[PDB]
Amino acid sequence: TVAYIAIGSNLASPLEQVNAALKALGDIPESHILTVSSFYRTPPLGPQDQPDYLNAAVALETSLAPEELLNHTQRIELQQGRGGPRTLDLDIMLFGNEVINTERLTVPHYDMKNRGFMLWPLFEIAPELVFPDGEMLRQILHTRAFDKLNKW
Ligand SMILES: [Cl-]
Ligand SMILES: [Cl-]
Ligand SMILES: [Cl-]
Ligand SMILES: [Mg+2]
Ligand SMILES: [Mg+2]
Ligand SMILES: [Mg+2]
Repeated sequence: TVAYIAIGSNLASPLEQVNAALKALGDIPESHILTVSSFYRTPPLGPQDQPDYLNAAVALETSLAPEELLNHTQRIELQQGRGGPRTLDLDIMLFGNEVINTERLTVPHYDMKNRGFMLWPLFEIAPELVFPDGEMLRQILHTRAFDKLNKW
């Protein structure tokens, strides 16, 4: 089943952690990477001085159940997120065609249609994607205004 996972990091030199998280995703049992997006830059959300955020998206083929995949993403955050919090965020955006509303997991990710830093890398790797409700990703990006984010 093809899962789409968002990756974010707020480090000034995020590549080692991001790359380690990507390697780790590929090494999840019964899973492998399909496609890795470009890495995008987004500005911070508070007034104090801090680095920009890196954001990306990955297509991961997996035979695991969604909650199983969640457990691995949380494991990788703990193992590879050395810098603290926001230094490595892994979020399941979409999982096959499945709609999930459990305790631990909501799929499609509950805010992703509102977040350019999710949708732009996703569109790079899945330009023809259609959401469970029928909305085309391309349409969302052309009807909503989302700043075109630059390459990291
Ligand atoms: Cl690992
Ligand atoms: Cl491990
Ligand atoms: Cl939807
Ligand atoms: Mg593998
Ligand atoms: Mg998260
Ligand atoms: Mg709508």
